[PDB]
Amino acid sequence: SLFFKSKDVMIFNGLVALGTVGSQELFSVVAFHCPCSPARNYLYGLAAIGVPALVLFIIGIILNNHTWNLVAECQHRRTKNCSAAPTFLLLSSILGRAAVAPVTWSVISLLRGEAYVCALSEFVDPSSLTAREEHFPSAHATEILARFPCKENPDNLSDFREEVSRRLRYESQLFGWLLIGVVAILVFLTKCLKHYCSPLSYRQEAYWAQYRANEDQLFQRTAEVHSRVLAANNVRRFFGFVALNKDDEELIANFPVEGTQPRPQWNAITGVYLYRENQGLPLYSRLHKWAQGL
Amino acid sequence: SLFFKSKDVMIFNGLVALGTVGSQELFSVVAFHCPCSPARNYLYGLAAIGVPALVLFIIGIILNNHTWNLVAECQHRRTKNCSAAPTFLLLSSILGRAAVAPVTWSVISLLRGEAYVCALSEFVDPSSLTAREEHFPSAHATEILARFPCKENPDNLSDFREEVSRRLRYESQLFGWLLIGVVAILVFLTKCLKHYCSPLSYRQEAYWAQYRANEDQLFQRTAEVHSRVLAANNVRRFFGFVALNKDDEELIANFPVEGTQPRPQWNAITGVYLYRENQGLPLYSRLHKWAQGL
Amino acid sequence: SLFFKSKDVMIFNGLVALGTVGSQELFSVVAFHCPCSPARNYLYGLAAIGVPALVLFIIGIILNNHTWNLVAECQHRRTKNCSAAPTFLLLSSILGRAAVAPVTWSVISLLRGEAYVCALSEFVDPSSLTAREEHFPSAHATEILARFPCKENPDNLSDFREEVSRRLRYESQLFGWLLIGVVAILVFLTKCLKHYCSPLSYRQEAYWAQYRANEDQLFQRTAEVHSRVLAANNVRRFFGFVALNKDDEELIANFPVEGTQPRPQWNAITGVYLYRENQGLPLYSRLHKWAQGL
Amino acid sequence: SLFFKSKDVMIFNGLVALGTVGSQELFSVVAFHCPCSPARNYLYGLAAIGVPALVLFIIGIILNNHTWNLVAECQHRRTKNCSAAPTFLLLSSILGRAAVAPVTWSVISLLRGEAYVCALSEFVDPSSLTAREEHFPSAHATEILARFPCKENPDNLSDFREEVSRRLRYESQLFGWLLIGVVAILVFLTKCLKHYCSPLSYRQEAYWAQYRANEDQLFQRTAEVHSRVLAANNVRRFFGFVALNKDDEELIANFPVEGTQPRPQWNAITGVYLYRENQGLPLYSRLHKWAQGL
Amino acid sequence: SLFFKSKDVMIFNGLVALGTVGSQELFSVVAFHCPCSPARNYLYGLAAIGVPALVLFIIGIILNNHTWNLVAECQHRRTKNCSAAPTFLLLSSILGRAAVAPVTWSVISLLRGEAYVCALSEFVDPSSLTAREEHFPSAHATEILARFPCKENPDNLSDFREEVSRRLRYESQLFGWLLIGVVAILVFLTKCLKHYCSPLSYRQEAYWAQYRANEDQLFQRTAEVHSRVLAANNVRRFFGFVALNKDDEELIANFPVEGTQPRPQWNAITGVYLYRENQGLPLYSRLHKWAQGL
Amino acid sequence: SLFFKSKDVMIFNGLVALGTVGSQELFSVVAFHCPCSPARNYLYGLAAIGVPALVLFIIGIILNNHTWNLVAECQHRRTKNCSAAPTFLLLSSILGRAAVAPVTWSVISLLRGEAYVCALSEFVDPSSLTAREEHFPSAHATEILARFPCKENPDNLSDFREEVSRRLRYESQLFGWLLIGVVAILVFLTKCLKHYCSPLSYRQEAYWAQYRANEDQLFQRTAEVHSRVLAANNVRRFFGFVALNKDDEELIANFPVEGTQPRPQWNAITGVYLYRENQGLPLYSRLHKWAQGL
Repeated sequence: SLFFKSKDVMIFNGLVALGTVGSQELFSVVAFHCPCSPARNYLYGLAAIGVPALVLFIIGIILNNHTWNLVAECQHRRTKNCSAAPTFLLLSSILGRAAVAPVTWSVISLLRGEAYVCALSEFVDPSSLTAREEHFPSAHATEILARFPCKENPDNLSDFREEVSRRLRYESQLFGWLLIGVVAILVFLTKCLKHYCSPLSYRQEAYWAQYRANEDQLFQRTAEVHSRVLAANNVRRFFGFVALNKDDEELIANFPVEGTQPRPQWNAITGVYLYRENQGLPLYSRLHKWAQGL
Repeated sequence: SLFFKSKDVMIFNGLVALGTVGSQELFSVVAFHCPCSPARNYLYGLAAIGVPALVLFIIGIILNNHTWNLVAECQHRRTKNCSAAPTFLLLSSILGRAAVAPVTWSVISLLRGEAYVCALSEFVDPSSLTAREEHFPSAHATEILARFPCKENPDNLSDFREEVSRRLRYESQLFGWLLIGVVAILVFLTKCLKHYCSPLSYRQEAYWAQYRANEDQLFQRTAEVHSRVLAANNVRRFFGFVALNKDDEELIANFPVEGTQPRPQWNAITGVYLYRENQGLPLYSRLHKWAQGL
Repeated sequence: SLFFKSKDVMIFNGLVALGTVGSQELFSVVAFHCPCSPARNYLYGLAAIGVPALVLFIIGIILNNHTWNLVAECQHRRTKNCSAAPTFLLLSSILGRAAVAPVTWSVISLLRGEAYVCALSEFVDPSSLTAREEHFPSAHATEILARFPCKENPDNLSDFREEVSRRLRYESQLFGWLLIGVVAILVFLTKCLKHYCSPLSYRQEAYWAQYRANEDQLFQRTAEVHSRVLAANNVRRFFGFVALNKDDEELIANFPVEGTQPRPQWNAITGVYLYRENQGLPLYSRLHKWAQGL
Repeated sequence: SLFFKSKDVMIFNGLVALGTVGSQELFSVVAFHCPCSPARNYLYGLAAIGVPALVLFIIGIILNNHTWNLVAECQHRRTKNCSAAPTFLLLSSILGRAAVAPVTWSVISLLRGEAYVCALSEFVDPSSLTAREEHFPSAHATEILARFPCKENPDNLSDFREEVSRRLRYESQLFGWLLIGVVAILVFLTKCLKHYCSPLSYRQEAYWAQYRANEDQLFQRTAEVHSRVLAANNVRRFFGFVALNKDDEELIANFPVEGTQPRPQWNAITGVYLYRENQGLPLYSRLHKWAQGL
Repeated sequence: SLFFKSKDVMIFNGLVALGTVGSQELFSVVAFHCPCSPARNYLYGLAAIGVPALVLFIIGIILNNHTWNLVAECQHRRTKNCSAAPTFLLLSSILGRAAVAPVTWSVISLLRGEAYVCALSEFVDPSSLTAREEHFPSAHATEILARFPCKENPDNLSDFREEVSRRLRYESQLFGWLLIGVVAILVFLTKCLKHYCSPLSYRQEAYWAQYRANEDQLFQRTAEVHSRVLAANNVRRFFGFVALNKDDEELIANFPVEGTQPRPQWNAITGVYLYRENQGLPLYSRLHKWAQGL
Repeated sequence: SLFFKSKDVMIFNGLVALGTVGSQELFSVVAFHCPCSPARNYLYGLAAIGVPALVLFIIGIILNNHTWNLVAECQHRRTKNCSAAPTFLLLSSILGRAAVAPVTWSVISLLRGEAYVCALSEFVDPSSLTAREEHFPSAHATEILARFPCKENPDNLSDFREEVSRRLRYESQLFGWLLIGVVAILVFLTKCLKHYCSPLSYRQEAYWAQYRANEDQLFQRTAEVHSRVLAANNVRRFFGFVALNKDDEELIANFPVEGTQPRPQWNAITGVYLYRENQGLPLYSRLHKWAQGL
């Protein structure tokens, strides 16, 4: 019922309430708990921020199929068929669509500010503090500094703690805003240099994107159907018949197989594609190049 | 279910409640937290206001397709085919539809007033304050001035703090109203000079806008359909058949392809368009000029 | 779902509640905050009232298409074809339908009274105050006068502050009522002089208004349809076919184009119209005059 | 959805609640705030009552089409074709249907009483007060009298203030009841003198009223339809076709136009009508007289 | 939606709640506020009771069509065609159906009692009071008597005030019950003398009442329809066609007009009717007498 | 919607709540308020009880049609055609069906008891009181007795007041129970003497009652229909046609009239009926006797 409720929603008030309960339970298990101790809390900030960043970056590399297209190119093409510049352009596209989510996580965590007050409480220079009389034993300076983000200052130092909290939350949100700013201008310049340094136009690149979406969707659908009819042929060879549904019996009726496709042909349609043109007409994928090659 | 709920709404009370909860969570992560410290809070006001301004400005440049039409003109036209004046008119249209949203953000943030009291608390001249007895150490003047927007004044200076808060909130809302005023008269004069300095009439310009909307919509639809039938041809060449839906089988029935269109033809229909006329009859796009050119 | 919910409403209790929440958020960002300071609060009253007045006036000029009809007349007619008196009558109609909304805003803001107590607290003569013993340092007269609308008077002067608040709120609501009175009699005399100084009758002017509404609606509809069929012709010339809907395929079936209409013909049907008569029969628009001219 | 909800109501509890909220907001902006000051509060009572009276009177003159019939008679008839007595009878009918609403407003405001206590607090003779010991400085008599309706009397004078409030609220409600009484007997005598001094009977006058309603409704409907078919003819002459709806295509099918009607004919059917009879048979409008005149 | 909701009710709990809110607002503006002052409160009781009585009496005379039948008889019959006795019987019927509502208002106001305690507090003889020790300055007797209905007696005179309130509320409710009693026996004797002094029977008078209801309803319906077809004839003579609905096109199909009916014929069917008989058969209206007269 | 909601009820909880609110408002205006004063409260009890009794008795005489049958018999029969004994039997039937409702009102008011304690507080002998020490000034005896039902006794006499309240409420409820007892045995003996002294049987009297109900219902229905077709004939003679509904057009189709029925025939079927028999067969009404008489 996952695709059913995600496509056609049962009651969205109760759905948002159950999502709030699950978000309460999951955000409780990932809630930031600062170790109010020196040399220990920047390590926790680095772990609890950069590790979900690295996880989301890894996930973005995994789910991108251009990763496996490039790894298949270097795997079976195996002779630098695509050179260092198409490999660099493909890697840039992959790393960008990957680094969407860790940048968004690190920006939200910087605008939250909590990891940065926790990570830099101990590095705050005690002489630079204001709004009270300076009360800092130089032996226990870094420890009572690092104990600030848990609100565990003495009440004699609550004004000092509010000053350090506001200053480091400022530096956190400033780093977060300058990060989302440079990420926005980076996104802008990558789009501009992509449109400027593409050989084909932008309307043809939109047609190419529509082709690649249609071809991957049609290929997954007919690969599922072709594999189902091949499985039905083998199963019928075993038992003498196949228990098919009505739709599956329609599939066996419409689309017959004598056999599947050879491995070099599957290798020919796989890999990274770099926009060839056969006799002036464009080819938009390796499957398209292979189909025109016959 | 995004397009489904956005086109046909499930219960709008619960929808507005879940939108209020998401707005609470997202506006909590972007809430203005003033660093009550000198030389530090105008930098935060500038970041937390001008960076969402720059982000929305960048987004407005990105989503405008006239940006990519102009970049395609300077890319493949490559010889100043459209001169500096059509480039200037196109750039003015792009920068205007971009700067809709940062101007609206900066106006809302100026009418909020919080960024401006935060950014200019430290610049308030202490001798210009009234409604109390003047209590300002000239050594600690700027710091206790800059600590005002957090309501962290001493209670001996609460009247002073209310005076500075009202004065700088006045200057904020005055800047916001004069900004929305000059933006309104700027919008008015750009529309008047566009209508005065267009060669064609305003009813024909409305017809041209309707043509451009119809042509981009029809072109995206038939580019998706043409790419789908080309993908089905390549997929059928691979497997021997295509798993099509009923609508997709209707698309393969109606619209056949022998091949796609060459890259110079895609280049011919792309770029910025400057209203030519072929033999007295008007042409309204590069696609229209190309179709009449055959 | 904007036109759908605006034409057929989902639950109006929740709709009015979400409208109250949005009105709370938007009226919070435009709420009148008086700068209780001399020489500063009438500037804020003038800005926060006359700037939404000027914005609504500009918007009323923009959305009125008679503005662009007059600008097209002076643009391409370019020789005072319509003289100073038809230009004056058209400008009067435009400025009236524009100044509906700033007059309504300034009347609501005057009947609210808050901008006027804020703007004229400092100009109240201190000797003219009653209902208490006169307590005004002549050095700090204007400042403690201007601090009245924030309810920031001393408690020794609360009776004085209530007296000035009631007097200036009186002058505000009196100005608002005399404004809506002179606007009502102005509306009455403009309607009477329009009906007295029109050459044609009032039933024929009602027929003319119905014609202009029907002609603009029919012209926008068939301009959208004609542009869609022209776009489909160009798109079919590009790809070989068009992905049309069923309704769009009906439109291509019914209404063919060979070509669009020339620019002087579009110029002929555009501009301001001043009720000509061809051979005794009336013509009600430039499109009607152009169609009879063939 | 205005005509849809006004003709077929969505939930009337929520509708009455949203009407109560809008009535709270609009009646808050027009709420009577008495300036408790002499020579100032009768001016406010006169403004805040007689100005909505004058506005509703102006609106009643505007929306009455007999106003424009009479102005068209004096405009193009231009020689006193209808004499001073039909002009006086028509003006009496117009001013009566206009003065329905200001009389109802002034009666509701007099029965409210608040404008009258506010307007006449200062004119109350201080020696005529009872129910307490007379405590009135003759220098500050009128001011402390005029400050009564805000309940701003001293507590030594609360009995005096209740006495003046009850006496002037009596005179207010007495004026309101005598006003609605003389308006009722005025309505009665106007109806009686209309029925006594009409030349035709009252059943024929009811038939005449039904004719005028049917003729104005049928004329507006067929003027909209005739203007729509004329607009479609001009639009088809421009583009080559018209994008009509199904109902509009039925209208072009049923009702053709060759041309519209001349301006003297439109003048002939417009104006005030005074019940002629052609050869003993009655004529009930200028359109009826014109149609029989052919 | 007035006739729709009045004929088929939307939710009657919310309808009764909105009626209670409107009754709260309208009964607040007409609530009895006694002027606790001598020579002033009986004038207010007389106004606030006898003026809604006179208004409802006037309204009952207006809405009764026998009023206009009698005024048409004395208008165009103009020679005492119906004598003083049929005029007296018709006037008695009119004044009775008129005086239904003021009698009901004055009875409800007398049983409320508030107008009578207010109107006669000052006339209560102070020596006739009991249940306390007599405490009345003979100078201030009438004023402290007249101040009783506002509960503004001294607490030394609260027993006196309760005694006068109960005595005058007794005389109020006694007057109200004797009024509704004599009105009931008046209604009974008018019905008995009507049935005794009618020339025709009571079953025939019930048939006559059913005829008059059917004839007025059928006459209003066919007068509306006949006026609509005459209006359509004149409108078609103007434009060339009429925009009719489907029902209206059925009306033009079924019922044609060549012309309307002359004014003496309309005079013949109008007026008061006094039961003639033509050749032994009864005639039940002037329309029936006119139709038999042909 | 009165007959619609009374025949098919909208929600009966809200209906009973609105009936409770209307009963609160109407029973508040008729609530018993005892004048606690001697020689004054029995007059109020007599008015407030016997006047609704007399009103309901008058209403029961009015709505009974046998009243008008008897008045028509003495009117046009005019010679004692029905003698003193049928007149006495008819009058007994009329006065009984009339006096259903005043007896029920006076019984409910006697069982309420409030009118009787109020009416007889002053007549209670002061020496007959018990349960306390006798405290009655013989000068102020009757007044302090009559002030008992308002609970306005002194607290020294609260036991005396409870004793008189219980004794007179006893005499009230005893009078009410003996009244409903003698009314029940009166109803029983009237039914027994009616069945014993009727000439015809009780099954035939039940058939006669069913005949009279069917004949009055059928006569009212066909009198309405016959009057409607006569009205349509006269209306068609006026205008040339009648605007009939579909049901009314069916009525004109089915039932034609040439003329109505003469006045002596209407007199023949009206009056009181005393069970004649024509040639041994029974006649059950004057209409039946008249129809057999032809």
